[PDB]
Amino acid sequence: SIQAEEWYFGKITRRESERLLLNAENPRGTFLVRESETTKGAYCLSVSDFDNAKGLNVKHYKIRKLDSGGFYITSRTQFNSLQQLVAYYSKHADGLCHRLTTVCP
Repeated sequence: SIQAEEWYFGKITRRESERLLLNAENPRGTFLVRESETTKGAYCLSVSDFDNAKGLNVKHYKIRKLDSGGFYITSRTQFNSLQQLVAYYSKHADGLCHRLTTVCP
């Protein structure tokens, strides 16, 4: 289950995810998965980033789940579970601001 996952924060708002991710101790790629605020059945992958320009900041990526079974951010790259999606993005930055690194405290 998705609920079993420590990086799954469930029903928390976008603002709350930012409050948690904007901690100065967080390195790039600190992340969490939560429900989308407004898209029924969809999730959001919230990720911390850092650059000298913007400093510490947060990006949010919508994760879709098909009834047909797949989880994905881009339809071209789907996974059989949210867990597999997270494992993939921990190795590939692809189009994300950074590869996933550590679960948000």
